[PDB]
Order: sequence, then C-alpha cells, then structure tokens
Amino acid sequence: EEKKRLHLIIADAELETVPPEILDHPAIVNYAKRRKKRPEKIILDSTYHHAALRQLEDGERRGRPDIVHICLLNALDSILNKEDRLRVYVHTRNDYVIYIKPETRLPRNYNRFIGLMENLFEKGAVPEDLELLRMEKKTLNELIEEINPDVVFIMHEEGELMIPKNFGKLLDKFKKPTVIVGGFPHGDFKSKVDGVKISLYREPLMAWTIVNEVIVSYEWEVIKKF
Amino acid sequence: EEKKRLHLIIADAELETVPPEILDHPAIVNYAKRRKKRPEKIILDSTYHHAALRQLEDGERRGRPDIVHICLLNALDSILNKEDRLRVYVHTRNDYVIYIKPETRLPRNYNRFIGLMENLFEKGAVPEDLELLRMEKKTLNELIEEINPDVVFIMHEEGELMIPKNFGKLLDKFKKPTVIVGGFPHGDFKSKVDGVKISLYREPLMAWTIVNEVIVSYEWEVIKKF
Ligand SMILES: O=S([O-])[O-]
Ligand SMILES: O=S([O-])[O-]
Repeated sequence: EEKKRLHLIIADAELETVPPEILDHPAIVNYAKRRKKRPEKIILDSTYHHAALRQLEDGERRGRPDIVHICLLNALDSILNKEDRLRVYVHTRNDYVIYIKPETRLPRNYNRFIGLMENLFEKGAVPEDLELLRMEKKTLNELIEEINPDVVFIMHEEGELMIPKNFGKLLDKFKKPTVIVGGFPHGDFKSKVDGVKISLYREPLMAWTIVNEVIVSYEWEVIKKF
Repeated sequence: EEKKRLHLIIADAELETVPPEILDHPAIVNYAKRRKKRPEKIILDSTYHHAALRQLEDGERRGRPDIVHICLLNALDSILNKEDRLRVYVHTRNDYVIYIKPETRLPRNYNRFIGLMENLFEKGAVPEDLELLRMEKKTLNELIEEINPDVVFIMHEEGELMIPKNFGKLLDKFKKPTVIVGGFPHGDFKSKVDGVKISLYREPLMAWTIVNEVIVSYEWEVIKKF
C-alpha cells in the first residue's frame, strides 16, 4: 500500500433506501407489498417510485442507484483494478460511505445488485465474514481525510478543460490522487469540498463515461507494462 | 459518412426472447404470469429464469441481456459517439442484427431497457416513426458485408496481444475498421468469421471493459482535438 493508486469516490450518490417522508405514499406501499418487503428497507428506484417523488425534495434526481451500478462494474472490472492500482468508494447523498474491497465481484444483473444494496444497508457489511462491502455514517471531507491524498480532483463540467489523455499524465504525477465523480444524473454537487475542478469534454457526460475516461487515461500512464 | 468511424459489433449476444423449448417450464410460466405477459414475448434473463435453463443447450451462458445494456450505455454515451465517430451494432446468438441510430438514448435503468427490448422484438423497430432501433434476421458475415470495412478486428483472449493505447493508434490507420466484441459472459464465439484476433490484456476481461478500452484508445487517436 505504497504504490501509486487512484482513489475514486462516487460522490453524493442517489443511493438510499426509501425516504421516511414517502413510506406511506401509495406507490411505495403497492411496490413494497408486491415485493413482500418492509418499505423502509427497499432501495429507492425512481423507475418504479416516480409517482412518489413528485413532491419530495430533489425528488427528480433521486433514486438512481443504476448510475452507481454501472460506475462500479466499470471501475471494478477495469484493468486498473486488476493491477491493484485503484481504490473505489461510494459517498451517498445522505452522508454514508461504502468501502469496497478490490476483489469484490458486483452482480452484473441490476436487480441482484439492488438486492445486495438492500442487504448492505440492513446489515451494514456484506457478506458476514468477508465484508467486501462495508457502510457507515461519513461526510465526504471526513472520507477525504481518511484517504489523506496528495491531490483532489473534482470532475465537473465547469472545470479547467483537459484532454483525457493528459489528465492521466497528470494523475501519474501524484502518489495518492483522489478523483471525485458525481453519482447523480444531473445538477450540481451537494457536498462542497476542496479540489481541482476538471472538465474532460465540453458537453456534459454521464458518471460512467467520466469514470471510463479517467481510469483508462491513468491505466496507460501508471501501468508500466503500458 | 466519409470520415473515419469505428464500426463496433456486439456479437453472438445472449439477447433473445424465451426459447420455444422452455415456454412451458414452471419458472417461465410463473414469471410470465406475475408479469402478465405472454412467455414467448419476454426477454430471457437468467437471473430470473435460471431454473429453466438447467437443461437447455448452452443454458448456462444464455439470457444475459445485461451485458448488452452495459456495453451500449458505454458505447452510446461515449465521447466518440458524440463526435460522430462510432456506429454500434448488436448481432445476437440467434442471427438477428440490431441497427442503432447514434442519437439513441438507451434507458439507464435495466428494467426499462428490458421493456424496450421486448418492444423491439415484438414490433421489429422502435419507436414507430423514428426507428432508433431496428432489427432483422442477419448473420454476422452478412452484416460485415453491409459494413464493407477495410479491416476486421476480433477481440479475443487468445489473440495477438496489444497495449490498448497502441490498438487505438492501429484503428486510426484505417478508414472503416470493424471491431467485434462477444456479447456473452464466457466461452468462445459461436460465429466464426475472418478477422484479426486481438487481446488487450492477459487475464480475460468482460465485454464492457473491452468496449471502454477500445473506444477510448481510438478517441484519443481519431478525435483531432485530442
Ligand atoms: O453477477 S450476477 O448477477 O450475474
Ligand atoms: O433512461 S431511463 O431508464 O432513466
């Protein structure tokens, strides 16, 4: 744990269980009933729960765990991860952090991945001995503190523009660079932290695109074989 | 349509509706019943339909449309696509091809994406005027013929090894390079076609990883701005 790795935080993620406010909205009960599960245990998924988000704060961007799924399948199956050059983290829109042991194989199927998330929030670490996934109350600065990185990059549409190629060459110049990708469909970050704001393109991109640009550009810089 | 683009075929994809053989397996009926849908219209998804695949040929690798979903979200939201430098295609394990108009926004949520696939197989092109997705009976060579490419690359674990960086520099040396990524969890290709066999890493990678390596490496070569 002295080699150059990328610490990659999927921040302000729209990954949460059903909000208390709407546990008794019809759509939440009818869904909870069909799925034979206590509503407060269920992961909020706008695709099913839209009719219950109409009146909720930030309701239109919330309950998009899909974004996380695709970002993790991207990160964890990366060559970069296979070479032991990536720690990936998830910080949620409710200031919970998820630590992810590199060797973790996420479910390829979305609905198994959701099943896993429901577990993780219930038990707090899964599975029981291994704790490949572990979750606890934590702000993003508290998390950044733990990492103790020598640079922080905030992937943001309004940042200093870079060719992806070049960002990679930049990340290689540090020992423990953190990069923060928003885990949310649209809008600005909620957590404001210190960090360098970087745009990799002009028009806005989705989290996973950002993830894949960032990881590959480092890969060809940090992986010596390349 | 004279500029350098990458023609990217997701081949031999485990995307099909329920096979005729198992339309009357309990698990298929109970699922079809709950989802109030005629079994033969449903997209085969092993995560739900495993108990019905035990005795089916190739049953253990079949019904993984997830792999396609993640590969398309990767491809279509790529910068490469935004710059009009990518045609993406899907050829299935049942010799059907899906043409995908670049501007297409795939559902981010897996289960909406499945809904769309059920549609596409039913109506044959969706939506009705736009036909952003269009599907017809077609082998892979028949498809490769239509493309009329000046080189064919087959992403394969047992191929000539390349640094991804370098493959990109290679793809740029052609006008209309096709690259073929297997749309299946494991095993060898079913369709055998002419093409150069390329491995980007040693240990095996998932389709999307391959897709993301391939697209980004071309991006930094073909996109002049980069
Ligand atoms: O990872 S499992 O969902 O195929
Ligand atoms: O693309 S829709 O499923 O969010």
